[PDB]
Amino acid sequence: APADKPQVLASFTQTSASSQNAWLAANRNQSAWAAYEFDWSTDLCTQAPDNPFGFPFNTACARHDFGYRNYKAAGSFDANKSRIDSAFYEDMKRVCTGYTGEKNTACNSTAWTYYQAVKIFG
Repeated sequence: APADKPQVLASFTQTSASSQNAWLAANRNQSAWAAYEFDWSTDLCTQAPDNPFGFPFNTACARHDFGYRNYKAAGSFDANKSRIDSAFYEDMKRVCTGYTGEKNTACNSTAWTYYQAVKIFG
């Protein structure tokens, strides 16, 4: 892999909107990143808790899978897990800002439940 792989992986796995945006562009253009040999596999939100209101969290789940899978492959998962989990929460919260009133509260509650269901592991 290129010498800056660790730095690229870090840049894709921050809590900021700019990190998410960078990752989303790379996800649309995975082949442009072929040199890096990232694991692009994802189950979307199929292994997450129920989503009874149908909020669109798939891209949030996909970036969380990317952080987990790529840090595991590097041998440094434990040190990075918390940030990756937080980034997932932040990505879901960004979806929720598109709603008001009760649906805002419900979206944030679903986001919290999704986040806690990964935080239980450490």
